[PDB]
Amino acid sequence: MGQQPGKVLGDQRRPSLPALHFIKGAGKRESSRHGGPHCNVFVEHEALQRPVASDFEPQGLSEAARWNSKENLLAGPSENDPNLFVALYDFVASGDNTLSITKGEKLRVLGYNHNGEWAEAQTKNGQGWVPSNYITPVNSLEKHSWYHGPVSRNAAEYLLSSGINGSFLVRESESSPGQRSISLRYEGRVYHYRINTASDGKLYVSSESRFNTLAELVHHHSTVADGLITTLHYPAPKRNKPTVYGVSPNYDKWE
Repeated sequence: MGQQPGKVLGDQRRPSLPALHFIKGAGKRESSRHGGPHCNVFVEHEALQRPVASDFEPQGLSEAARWNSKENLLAGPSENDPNLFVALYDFVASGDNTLSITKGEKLRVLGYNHNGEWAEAQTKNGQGWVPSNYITPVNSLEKHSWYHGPVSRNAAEYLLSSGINGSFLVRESESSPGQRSISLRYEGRVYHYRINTASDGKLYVSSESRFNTLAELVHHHSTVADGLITTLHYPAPKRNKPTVYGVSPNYDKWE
């Protein structure tokens, strides 16, 4: 049973809902007690928290061809807080298994399902599974030009095709929690490699290296020799050109 080879999920407001096959029963609890201001213009203070990955249980499903490109509705971050999401659409809880969310509400996502079925979220309204079609990250690492969140191979390689030698993208899979990929362009050549996620949620591309944060994964791989054809030099940009800079001149000190 559970047959649906037909092309569900089309490019439209209020997209379809996947079937409830996987019901957690309870899930996790106690993520973080914090929200944020609903100002459309605001920047970050510190790093945006994605440490040892909370999203586990991975399945590399054969992704077909979701041919569409609407704009990433990234509002903005928080001070130093975990990856906060927001509902782009309203969704009433169809049961205890699902969470009632509304457009404009800041959501806390504990993880995704292995089949990319639903996404286990938690809000003021309680806790339950919500559709990834109705949500987007805002206080994620995605607001940085290096990370571009849960995307298709098409969307990734599209943005990277605008890049040049030493260009990279760090991203995760839509239908698989914990499965992440980096995409390099070097000499005009586009090649992709998998971020392997250990049992606890630690990230690593190479056998010689182990990372507790994706921030340290990207930093290390931005500077190291470690099985990189090229070090992560600069990322492939967002469709809308952003303006961020920084130098911070090195003043040496031995002892």
